Amino acid sequence: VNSFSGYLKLTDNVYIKNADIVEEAKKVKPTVVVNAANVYLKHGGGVAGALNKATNNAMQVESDDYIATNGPLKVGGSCVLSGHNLAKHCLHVVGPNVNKGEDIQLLKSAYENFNQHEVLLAPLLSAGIFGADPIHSLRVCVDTVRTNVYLAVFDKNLYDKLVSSFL
Ligand SMILES: O=C(c1cn[nH]c(=O)c1)N1CC[C@@](CF)(C(=O)O)C1
Repeated sequence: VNSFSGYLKLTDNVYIKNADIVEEAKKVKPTVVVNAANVYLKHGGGVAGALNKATNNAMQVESDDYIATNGPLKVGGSCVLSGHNLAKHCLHVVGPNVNKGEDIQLLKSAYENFNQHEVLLAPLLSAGIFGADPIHSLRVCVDTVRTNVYLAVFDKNLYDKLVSSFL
């Protein structure tokens, strides 16, 4: 038993809700919140900008130190950093950004990072400003992640489309 509430169960291990991931994280304090990161951990917009804003820019400060030490992430890769006031940990995961021409097949590699964590609150990778089809992203998620994932979808309209079209 865990503290996630109001989720629709899609599969044995994948759950989905129309929610703002920032507010969801603030209430649940999950062990892991996933950020839709880029390789530079520049949290300007989308989910990343919103999560970082909710940390009063502490996520960005920590991220800049991480990059200065380690260099950029790989597309499809991840790193674990602090969850600040939102979660114990933040798993920064880099999905491919279609608006940069990145290979969509890397989306499966990105979701594989979730399997290193037993339970996660997450957005749909490569959705939103990353330019992928959220329905494809949901399919890859279900077919790749084996751990328990609670997906927050900010847009009510997209949420309804994702549920109604789910196979
Ligand atoms: O991750 C986010 C997000 C969350 N909060 N603020 C943001 O700008 C972006 N996504 C993924 C797809 C999205 C709609 F395009 C949705 O979830 O409905 C937005």
